[PDB]
Amino acid sequence: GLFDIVKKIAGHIVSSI
Amino acid sequence: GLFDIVKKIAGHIVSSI
Amino acid sequence: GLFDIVKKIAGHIVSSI
Amino acid sequence: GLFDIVKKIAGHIVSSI
Amino acid sequence: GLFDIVKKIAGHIVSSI
Amino acid sequence: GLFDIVKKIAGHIVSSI
Amino acid sequence: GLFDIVKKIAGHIVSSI
Amino acid sequence: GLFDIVKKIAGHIVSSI
Amino acid sequence: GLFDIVKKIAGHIVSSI
Amino acid sequence: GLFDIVKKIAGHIVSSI
Amino acid sequence: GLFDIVKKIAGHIVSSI
Amino acid sequence: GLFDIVKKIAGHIVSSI
Amino acid sequence: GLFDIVKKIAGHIVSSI
Amino acid sequence: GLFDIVKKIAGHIVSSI
Amino acid sequence: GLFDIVKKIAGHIVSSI
Amino acid sequence: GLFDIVKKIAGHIVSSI
Amino acid sequence: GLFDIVKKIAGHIVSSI
Amino acid sequence: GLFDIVKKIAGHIVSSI
Repeated sequence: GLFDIVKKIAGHIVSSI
Repeated sequence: GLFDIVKKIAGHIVSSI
Repeated sequence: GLFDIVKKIAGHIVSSI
Repeated sequence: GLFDIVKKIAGHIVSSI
Repeated sequence: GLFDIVKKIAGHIVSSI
Repeated sequence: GLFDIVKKIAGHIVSSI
Repeated sequence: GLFDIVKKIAGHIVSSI
Repeated sequence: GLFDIVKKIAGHIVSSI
Repeated sequence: GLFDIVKKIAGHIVSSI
Repeated sequence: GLFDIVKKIAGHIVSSI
Repeated sequence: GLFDIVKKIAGHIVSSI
Repeated sequence: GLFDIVKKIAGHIVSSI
Repeated sequence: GLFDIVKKIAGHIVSSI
Repeated sequence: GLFDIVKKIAGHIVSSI
Repeated sequence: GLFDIVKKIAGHIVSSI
Repeated sequence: GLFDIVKKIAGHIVSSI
Repeated sequence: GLFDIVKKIAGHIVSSI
Repeated sequence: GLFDIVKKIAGHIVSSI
């Protein structure tokens, strides 16, 4: 079992829940 | 089992739930 | 079992819950 | 549910942008 | 639920941006 | 639930930005 | 509406025996 | 609304026996 | 609303026996 | 305008929401 | 305007919300 | 405007919220 | 009774009972 | 009774009972 | 009774009962 | 890597969720 | 790596959540 | 690495959450 997760973001306004 | 997930985003406004 | 998680962000305003 | 990625949502949502 | 990534949400949400 | 990453949310949320 | 009866439910609801 | 009855529920609700 | 009855619940609620 | 509302429940075991 | 509201519940075991 | 509200519950065991 | 009412609403998203 | 009422509302998101 | 009322509201997000 | 899981339920009325 | 898990429930009325 | 877990419940009315 192995997970390799990459999440890259960029922006003037960044929102998330 | 192996996961290789890449998520790249860019924008003036970025929203997500 | 192994997890390799990388989360990189950049922005003028960054919000999260 | 083994070795699995799960994302769920349930309700009343409202998004403006 | 073994070796698993879980994200859940349940309710009344409101997002402005 | 073993070897697992869990994130949960439940309620009334309001986000302005 | 002036004279009203309002009743709302929103989310993950369970009723078990 | 002027004369009202309001009743709201929002979230993860459980009723078990 | 002027004459009102308001009743709200929001969160993780449990009722068990 | 009258509102005549009646709810009745009976049983050895009851779960209500 | 009258509101005549009645709720009745009876049982050996009860769970209510 | 009158509000005539009545709630009655009876049982060997009760859980209420 | 006598009811004289005026309502003006403006918005991207609107909900009215 | 006599009711004289005025309401003005403005916003990206609005909820009114 | 006699009711004379005025309401003015402005905002990105609004909730009114 | 070895795992042994046993889950066992017995009754007149049963609910698994 | 070795694991042993046992879960065992018995009754007239049962609820697992 | 070795683990032994035992969970055991018995009764007329049972709730596991």
